[PDB]
Amino acid sequence: MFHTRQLLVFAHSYALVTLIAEHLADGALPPQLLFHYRNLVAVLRLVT
Amino acid sequence: DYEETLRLFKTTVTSPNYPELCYLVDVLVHGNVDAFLLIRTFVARCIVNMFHTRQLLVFAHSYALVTLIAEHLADGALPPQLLFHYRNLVAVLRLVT
Repeated sequence: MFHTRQLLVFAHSYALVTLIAEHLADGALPPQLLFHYRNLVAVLRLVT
Repeated sequence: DYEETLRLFKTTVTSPNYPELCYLVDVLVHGNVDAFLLIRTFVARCIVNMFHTRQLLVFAHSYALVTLIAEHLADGALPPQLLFHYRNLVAVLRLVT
């Protein structure tokens, strides 16, 4: 989806974003795609 | 100017996906020079793979490993940019002292 439509998906839900940031970091995704979700979690931490 | 290296360092140490065996190698070497020298190729492959697949440089959590990488792993055997990041860590240490 990122390659084709230039948008990251599963961003509509907290649970999927957190799970992707945690469990999908060992590889799989290119590092930038992971870093976007990681930055979203970081934004939540900053607001906290 | 060392801001780039410090930003990479902060990214690494804050990252929750820091690989575990970095702790294992660190606790196994004790910072013993001969022990590290035995495991050169392993740690070099680790740092290169972890940098390419993840935006972080490993073994940054340990002073002994950082200094050993900066000193011994400089004679080729590693892409220059990562070696310079470790050099900049050591140079920051010298500047603050």
